[PDB]
Parts: sequence; structure tokens; C-alpha cells
Amino acid sequence: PALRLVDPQIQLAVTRMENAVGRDNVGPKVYPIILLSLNMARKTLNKAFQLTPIAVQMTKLATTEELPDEFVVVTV
Amino acid sequence: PALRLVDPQIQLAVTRVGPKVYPIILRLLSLNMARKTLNSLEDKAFQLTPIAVQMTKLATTEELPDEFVVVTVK
Repeated sequence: PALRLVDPQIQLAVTRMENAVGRDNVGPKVYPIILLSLNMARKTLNKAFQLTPIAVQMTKLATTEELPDEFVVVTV
Repeated sequence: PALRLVDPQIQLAVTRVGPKVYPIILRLLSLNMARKTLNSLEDKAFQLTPIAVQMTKLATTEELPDEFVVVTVK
């Protein structure tokens, strides 16, 4: 009931073990995201985790022409 | 509420340049791979494929990697 394209700066890397010796060989690939908060994290002190938020800009879609040939849907 | 280590086979690629990938962790849904594939003679339809999202409950915080991302649902 709600659709929008996540800015290409953020894409999902996907892998499937089940189709290694099975297929042929799907690899690890990055795919755009179609649709909360997110934070990128790092180690600082002895156990401490710094994090900074990354702003996810999205573009609302209207035409199916905007939809690429390979992407990933994520529902909320 | 505990955090969830997301399947490392599923990792987030951040470019914003330095394109690096990071594990995903969850604070508290579905996932659909979408390819064209469906040929036909005039127009190409879309093949959807749900992927199994296998999360594991995190034991100790020492298990966390030095670089990762956290996503919040509600």
C-alpha cells in the first residue's frame, strides 16, 4: 500500500548458499531497495559501540518505467 | 528485547566514495528478490522470490563485529 525507491547509495548485498553446487551459480550481488531508522556502528572503547545515523533519501515512484530489471522489495 | 544477528549472506552495501558492505543487526516483515525473467512476446513481467531471512539471537556483545549497521522496526 506504499512504494518508494531507496537512493542508490544504499543497496542490499545478497547471497544464497543453497544454489552454489545447485545452480550451474548465483553470486553475491547488490540490488536496489524498494519499500523506521538505521544506524552505522563502530567500536571505540573497552564494550562500547559508537553509531551515527545515515539519512535514507527515497524517491516516490509512479511509473513502472522507474523500476529496474533487478531489485529487492522490503515490506513493513 | 534483544538484538538479532541477520544472516550474513544478507548484508548492506553502503557507498556514501568507498563502497563497503556491513552486517545487519535488528532492534525491535518480508524480503522479495525481483527479477524480470518472465519473457513473453510483447512485455516482460516480474518474477518475485521470497528469501529466507534467518536471524539468530545475539549472545554476548563481544560477538558484534567492529563494523555493522543496526535497523529499527518500531
